[PDB]
Amino acid sequence: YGDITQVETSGASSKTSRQDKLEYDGVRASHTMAQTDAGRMEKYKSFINNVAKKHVVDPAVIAAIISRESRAGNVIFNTTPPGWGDNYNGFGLMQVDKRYHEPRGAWNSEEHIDQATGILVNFIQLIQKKFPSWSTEQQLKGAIAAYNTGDGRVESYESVDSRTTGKDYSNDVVARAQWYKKNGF
Repeated sequence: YGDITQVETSGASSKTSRQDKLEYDGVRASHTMAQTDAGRMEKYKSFINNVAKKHVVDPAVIAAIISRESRAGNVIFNTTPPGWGDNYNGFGLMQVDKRYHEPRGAWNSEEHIDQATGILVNFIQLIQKKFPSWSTEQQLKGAIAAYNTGDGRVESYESVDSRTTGKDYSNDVVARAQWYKKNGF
C-alpha cells in the first residue's frame, strides 16, 4: 500500500510537540514521541505483526497510530471502563471512533487492532478512489489523515492535515512510523 520510507513528512506541529514538553518540533519531535512509546509497544508485538500480515500493512504504521492515538495505552489505561479517549468516543490502542463503528475486542486486544487496521485499509481504498493520480505514498498519507478526520475532509495533498487534530495528524504518524521502521521495537 505505499512505502512508508517514501512518504514526505514535516512531523509534529509545535502544539503537539509542546504537549510532550519538547523544546523542538517537526520530525525530530515525532521521533522522540515514538521512542518514548517504544517500550510499551513491545507488549503488543504479536498482535501488531499478526494484523500487519493479514492486512498487508507495515507494522511500523500500526505502531505509529498506536503511539499517536493512545501513547501505547499510557493515556487510556485508567479510564472506567478502561481504554477510552475523546472523552468516551474513541476506544482502544488505536482509538476506533464508536460513532462510525461498534468497537470490538478488549481495548488492548488483537481483535481491536485488527478492526482499527481494517478501518485504515478502508480509507486507503477510498483515497485511492478519490485521488487515483496521487502517488501510492501520497495516497497512504491521505488515508492516514482520513483515519483521523474522514475522507470528506482530505481535500488536497498539500493541505492533507489542515483539517486534522493538531493540524499534523498524518505528518506526525508518518514520521513516527519512519522511526519504528528504522529502529524497530
